[PDB]
Amino acid sequence: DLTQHEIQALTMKYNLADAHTHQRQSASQQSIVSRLPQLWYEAEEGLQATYEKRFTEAFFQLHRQPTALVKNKTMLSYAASISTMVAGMFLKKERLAVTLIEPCFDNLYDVLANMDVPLYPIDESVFYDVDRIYPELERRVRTDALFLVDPNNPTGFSLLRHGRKGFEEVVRFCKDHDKLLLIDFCFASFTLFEPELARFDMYELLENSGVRYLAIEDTGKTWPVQDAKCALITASDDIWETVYNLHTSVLLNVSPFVLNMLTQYVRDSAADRLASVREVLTRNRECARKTLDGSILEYQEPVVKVSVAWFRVDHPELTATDVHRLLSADGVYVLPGRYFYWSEPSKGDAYVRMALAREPEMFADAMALTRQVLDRH
Amino acid sequence: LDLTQHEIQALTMKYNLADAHTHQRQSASQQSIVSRLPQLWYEAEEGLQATYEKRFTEAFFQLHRQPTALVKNKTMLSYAASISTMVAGMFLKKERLAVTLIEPCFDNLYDVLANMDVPLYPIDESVFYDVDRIYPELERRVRTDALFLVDPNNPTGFSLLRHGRKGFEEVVRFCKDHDKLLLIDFCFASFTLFEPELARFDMYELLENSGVRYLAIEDTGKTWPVQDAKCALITASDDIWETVYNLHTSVLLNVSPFVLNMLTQYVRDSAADRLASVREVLTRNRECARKTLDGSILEYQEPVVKVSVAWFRVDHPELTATDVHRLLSADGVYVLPGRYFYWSEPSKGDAYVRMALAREPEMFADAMALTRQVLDRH
Ligand SMILES: N=C(N)NC[C@@H](O)CC(=O)C(=O)O
Ligand SMILES: N=C(N)NC[C@@H](O)CC(=O)C(=O)O
Repeated sequence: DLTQHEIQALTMKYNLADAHTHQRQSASQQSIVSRLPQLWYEAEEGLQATYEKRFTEAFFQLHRQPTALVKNKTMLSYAASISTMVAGMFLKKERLAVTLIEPCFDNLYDVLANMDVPLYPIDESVFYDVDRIYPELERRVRTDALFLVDPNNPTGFSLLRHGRKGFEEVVRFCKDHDKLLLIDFCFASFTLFEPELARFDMYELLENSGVRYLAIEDTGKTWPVQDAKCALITASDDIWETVYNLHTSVLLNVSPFVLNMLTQYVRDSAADRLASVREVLTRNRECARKTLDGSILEYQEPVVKVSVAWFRVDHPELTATDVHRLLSADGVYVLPGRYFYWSEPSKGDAYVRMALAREPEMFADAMALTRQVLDRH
Repeated sequence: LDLTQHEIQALTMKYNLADAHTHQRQSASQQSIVSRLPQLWYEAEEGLQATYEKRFTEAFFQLHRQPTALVKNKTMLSYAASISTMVAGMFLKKERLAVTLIEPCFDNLYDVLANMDVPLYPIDESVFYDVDRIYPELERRVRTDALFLVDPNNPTGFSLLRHGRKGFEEVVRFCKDHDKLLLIDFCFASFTLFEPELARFDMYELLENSGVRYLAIEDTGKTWPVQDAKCALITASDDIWETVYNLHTSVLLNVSPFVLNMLTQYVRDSAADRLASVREVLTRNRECARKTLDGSILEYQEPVVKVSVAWFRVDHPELTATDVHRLLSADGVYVLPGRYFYWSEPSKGDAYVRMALAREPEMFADAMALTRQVLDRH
């Protein structure tokens, strides 16, 4: 019940629970907000397909996925969880069991379980050594589908630490062994413009390999758009028609006004190479790291500079549940890790997640209070 | 293929009379809301999410005159009525419930539940025409443990409100007596508001008092010209509320507080003008369609409720709705053939055509003139 813990924090003093964006608008993003009336009238007079096309083009240009634009088969929905429910309907129709990454944000588990998809965990550590990925998958993936989250939420882990080879090994395994490969790329924006970690064209690999796949992309966790957002799903050619028919039963269209607005955010971030996103996260990440260094919350350095920070509880008795209780009694709301080890929540009582997509002044105040609370125990 | 895919193609066309989504422009007071979008954005950044949920829900159920829903204060918000329907689908599957679903109805209601592997069986709308036959007809025909109605119905505009309170009271009596889950899609209910005889009564008072197990879905997207930046509402009976709450929270944490803030302005604006700016556009186009097609091969089917779609019967010896759709689209006018509204037996829909009325009157009048010109050739 992550969302329910995030519902409570949304009312609270220092909400560091949900990863939704709550930083304010940059100077140039304020120029988008100021033009919302113009963007409204544009969408009212133009064609729906125009705003879909321009959003999809801007998005995959920023993310440097040109193969996705050549194939031109991506479908848009209100949110990544909606795209996930479309994938869930496909998994249920094919009666497939899923091997799902663990840890991962629990709402992925919850939505798939709620559509009665069988779920079996595979630990993130199977991906740490590039030359062991394939034999580890051969041992441990004993279902017809494999569902990854890359970069991962909450750890920031990514196969991109291995260049192309990590993903190539996963795709090799799934092709060789007739596995459907599902990948949630919602955190992939945080790799962009990184000298070593910037995502390559994933769709070139997925298409060239001929693997059966479903790939989900997102805007909501990248930009401060107050959850007025859009997610994207792309399927391999062999299942595209089935998935298309499932998708059209859910919605006809995303708001062309929202799409028009989102396109401006994407273009704005192309212009500043995502600086207004990255700099806010870096300031809060550094503040958390320096504030909590040496405390019972042991910072877990992520592969990718994602919008959440992950900590191990380094104490002989206290759990993450204890830590969450103590911090919330003083008005600071974090998430216990239980909410991420969906197959075995007690494993998550060793970890805590904090959201970084926050105004830095509020975040710094929350960090000062957090260390003061922790220092009493 | 489904009606939504027909609507994707029509959305690329000038005379799109297919999707029921709102495509009329803004009223003068609605252009004021548009001018405040920057302030509505910054307000939602500074305020609490729960504040915008509460203010929206209050405005919505004040306009719809559903005070019981505000007392219970257990309604959950989602991106769209189909998303609320998928939450209902998750509950139906968890409880092994099959659904007796109204026919005709817009096909994605059938399709999305079928795509969730919910077993579905039709019940014809005519079961509800005679108030004193509703209960015995349901006893003889409903052989599932859930019953899913759409009221007012899409595409016919039919409503149990023709019977005052008694039609809904008989449906609820049946479902309570026989331990059935009652699901009701109220997305068209705004079109009853301020009607002297048809204005919806407080449905949640009846649902709560009866003790019936229920899921009730409400919508904004079909009412206001908000370019599908919208919100739907679902309310569950107390005995299933906790299960449904947990299902709902797996789908989304929150609707955009910016969108909620904006929608609240539209709801308040329509309270101030008694939905005049919505009703007048539909009236202008409904009357244009009726006058243009009177005596034509498209026979207007008068609805109980003045909903945002018009329903026509094909009155011709040989031509079907499929033929009419092809003939009109060949000349640039896109309507929906009735086939898919009869989701259990599409051949029954080959005698019907649906036209969307939530359109700019000038475009709609030009579409009607072109439609008449095509039909005048057969
Ligand atoms: N699959 C979906 N949700 N299609 C859009 C739906 O709004 C169309 C509709 O219901 C109508 O045109 O009356
Ligand atoms: N069931 C859903 N969709 N909850 C909201 C989700 O955005 C929260 C989340 O995934 C995170 O905070 O990382």
